[PDB]
Amino acid sequence: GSHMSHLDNTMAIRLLPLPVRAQLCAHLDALDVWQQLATAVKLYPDQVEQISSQKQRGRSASNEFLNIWGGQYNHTVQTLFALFKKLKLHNAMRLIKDYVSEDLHKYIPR
Repeated sequence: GSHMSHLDNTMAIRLLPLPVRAQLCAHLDALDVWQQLATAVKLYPDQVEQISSQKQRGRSASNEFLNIWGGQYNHTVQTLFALFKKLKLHNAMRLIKDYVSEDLHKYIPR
């Protein structure tokens, strides 16, 4: 699954407040699965280097990741949703649900 014809339109990541995204990046950082994100969307190893080195300085790899995948190529929170579905991170989902379309109102508990 890679093609969807983009039959949907969500708020561009560029709009997503960075200071807010830091909450999720920090969270997933503890899971130590940052590499499962970059590779999941297929990225050049040259870009991964910039992230790895940054993490060495008490930082979050996910933070830098978003700065690249969400600033140079631009995207939407839509694709980000189905992304977490990889490791079945129900937590990460509800973490950034108030930012996606209301069409998500179905899986949410109660």
